Amino acid sequence: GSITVAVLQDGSIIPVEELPLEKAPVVNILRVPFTEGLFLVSNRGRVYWIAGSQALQGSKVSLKSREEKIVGAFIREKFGNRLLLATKKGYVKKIPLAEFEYKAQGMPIIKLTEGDEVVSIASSVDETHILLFTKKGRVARFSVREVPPSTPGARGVQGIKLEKNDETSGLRIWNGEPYLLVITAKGRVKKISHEEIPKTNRGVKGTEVSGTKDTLVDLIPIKEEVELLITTKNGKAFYDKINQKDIPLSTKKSIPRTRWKLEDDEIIKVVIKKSE
Repeated sequence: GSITVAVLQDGSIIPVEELPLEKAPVVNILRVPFTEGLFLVSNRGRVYWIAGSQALQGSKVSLKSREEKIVGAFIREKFGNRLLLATKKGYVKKIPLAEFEYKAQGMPIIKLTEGDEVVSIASSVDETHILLFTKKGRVARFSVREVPPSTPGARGVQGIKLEKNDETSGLRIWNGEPYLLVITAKGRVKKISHEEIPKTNRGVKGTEVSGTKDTLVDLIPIKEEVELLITTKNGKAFYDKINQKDIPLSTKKSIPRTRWKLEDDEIIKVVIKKSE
């Protein structure tokens, strides 16, 4: 069979209908078949995994480091053969799953420079662009081939040159989609053409797109319609369906408008659940 679980930032894995009132924020919600592997990647670049009904009924992975938190989760058998990691300081690494899958709990898969941490992960897709974006709204866009595949001990490569006081927020794969949805932490959104962001080599300063001082939390490619799971600092996890027609076309200069009314709450993760 299968069980649908929430994965939380503290390494908890809990059936979604059994989430308690007091909890760490949600990272993802996944329907996990009992025969498949659920993988968690932390901000320290460490990998954890569980499988089977007993574990899915309730678990908490034993993190290896003080202040470690989970920054992504995926089902192996529903993921690509290469993993991308993005770091706070603007590094990006590409590593085949075969290098680390189903090995010791807590295995490190990226050498992190001083003060750095993994902020996000993605399933790599060949012949696409990486969009690597910052809290203050800069986006570097470059071919996925500029990040060579490597083995666990590698650092990866500099994807974006950060201005002082900025940090990398996340990474997305772009594969032909006409538009991007800019999503800010306070629930504001705008739709822009992908052409607003020129493709360059890696390591550039990037193009300003957010149009606000509010933190840029994601940049969602869209062709006609996406469905998104959105999670927040105060413990929400909600689902929304967005057709590109229902958002006016705005440019990289436009101020994003409120879509989700979240008061003192903030969005921390967006997960693409459907895209057509």
